Amino acid sequence: WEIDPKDLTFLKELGTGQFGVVKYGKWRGQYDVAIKMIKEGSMSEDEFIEEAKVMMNLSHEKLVQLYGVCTKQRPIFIITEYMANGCLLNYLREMRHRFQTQQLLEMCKDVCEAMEYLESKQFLHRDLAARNCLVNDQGVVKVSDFGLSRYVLDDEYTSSVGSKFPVRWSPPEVLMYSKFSSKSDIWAFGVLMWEIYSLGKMPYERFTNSETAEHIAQGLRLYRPHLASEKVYTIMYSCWHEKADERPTFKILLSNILDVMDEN
Ligand SMILES: Cc1c(NC(=O)c2ccc(C(C)(C)C)cc2)cccc1-c1cc(Nc2ccc(C(=O)N3CCOCC3)cn2)c(=O)n(C)c1
Repeated sequence: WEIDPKDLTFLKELGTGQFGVVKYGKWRGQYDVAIKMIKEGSMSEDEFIEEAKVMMNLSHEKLVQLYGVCTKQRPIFIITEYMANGCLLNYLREMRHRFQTQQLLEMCKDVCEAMEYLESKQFLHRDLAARNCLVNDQGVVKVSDFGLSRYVLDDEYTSSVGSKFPVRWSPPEVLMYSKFSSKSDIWAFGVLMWEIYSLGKMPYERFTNSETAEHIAQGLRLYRPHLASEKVYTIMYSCWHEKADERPTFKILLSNILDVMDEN
């Protein structure tokens, strides 16, 4: 979907991300959207454009939809669904004292439903984390910016020893071999569950990235957050099997989460 930029009305600055400035606006004066203005040199643009239709056809209630692109111009735009409460990481930290544990589990279910859909399309997120989930005006969590890490032009992000690489969300086979798969998204989802139940703490805080890599390679795992029941912790821990083929699928994880909800 090539969106006509004449149909976009820019309204507010939303800050800066890995591709530069993002704005809040409207499409045809009615629909709320976010507009990424892709900073020159920040993205493998020809590669993204050549391959972008698959990402737009990803359609699920728990994904932040990629509505379309503007490519007849410089800089190019990526137009997405707008989420009024911003990223999950900040939402957890700002509302820390108000969450009931049932709401935390509901957040995990939201993300797991999105990831099961992506899994069913054999589409990898590659940077799943609370910072890359967003929250709408009714508290629904949705997964954002799935697949875009592949187009980043930034050595500090693409190198596993770079300061921006998502080391704390990465399984050993990503850290050692750059082997991304459905099972590396599974690992990251476990860390995301830990972020949710810790109410937005940094995983492996006070460890550097390389200390984190060193110690998870030797079997160090994140502790059980106080608000996670043992059943919940068993689910997130199952995502962190050293061997990728011993990790569940998102279909299994979703069944596990629903069973806890039913038992609750
Ligand atoms: C998403 C985003 C970015 N990252 C990126 O592009 C980006 C690019 C690439 C990657 C990888 C390739 C590395 C994976 C990751 C991220 C940067 C900047 C913006 C947004 C953003 C904010 C929204 N939404 C709101 C809404 C409200 C507020 C807010 O200020 N508050 C919330 C309520 O309480 C008061 C304060 C803030 N953001 C919203 O909907 N989308 C769709 C988007």
